[PDB]
Amino acid sequence: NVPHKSSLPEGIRPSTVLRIRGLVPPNASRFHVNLLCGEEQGSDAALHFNPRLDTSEVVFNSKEQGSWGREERGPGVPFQRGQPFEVLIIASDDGFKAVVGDAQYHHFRHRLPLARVRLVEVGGDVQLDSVRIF
Amino acid sequence: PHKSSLPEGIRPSTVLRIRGLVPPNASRFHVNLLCGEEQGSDAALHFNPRLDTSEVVFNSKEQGSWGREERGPGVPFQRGQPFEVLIIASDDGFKAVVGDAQYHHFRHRLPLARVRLVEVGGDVQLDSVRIF
Repeated sequence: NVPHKSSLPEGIRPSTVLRIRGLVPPNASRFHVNLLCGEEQGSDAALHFNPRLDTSEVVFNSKEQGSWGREERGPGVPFQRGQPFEVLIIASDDGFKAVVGDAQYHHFRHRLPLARVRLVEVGGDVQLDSVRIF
Repeated sequence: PHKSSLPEGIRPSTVLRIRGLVPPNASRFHVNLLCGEEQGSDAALHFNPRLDTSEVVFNSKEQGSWGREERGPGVPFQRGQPFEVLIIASDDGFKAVVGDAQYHHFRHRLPLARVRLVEVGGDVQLDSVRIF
């Protein structure tokens, strides 16, 4: 399953929807969904979606030229060890809408131009069902 | 006969998630994006899967009259089986997603800023409708 990579050579425009489905395994610690600007190592991360079950948090951040931005946090962790999940990452002109389950979870304002995203990466302690880009 | 009101309309990058299942002896159902609460109001999108004819019709009703019909490949709705529909609004049009693949791209004919209501009716058992 992981590390899972979906290459977007043409990039993603606004109104693109990332649908991520999978299971949070028993004893999971944390996993991540990255929107990177390239296939190379250390590429700029327009979005770092990092649910942390060991600390019961979800961290949002970006990375530009090796430096991490300031972390944002959503209301609690909407994931459970031993439970499946469905995440929507909806890219708008203003930013990324993160939907978990049946409710909007957090809006991450754009820190990098959306037109730079060219890679979706899923890693960490997660057993992926499917990654689909609409 | 389910309706969902939208007072401030829908901006681009709006997602409409529809979940449900078609009855075993069902023919056709629809999802409409109307321009107001009034009856017979203009429709920016008409999403009408046709199971008896094995087709899916896209159209728009303007000034009371229907426009030129568009049709998607085949029908991704099997009788007696559940489904999940996404209608994604962009600057260019509506991306209709069925299942795990994009089914059709309906380019805007009416201004998106006019959509004020989402109505789902016909031969469909509606389980949940969410707007993100």
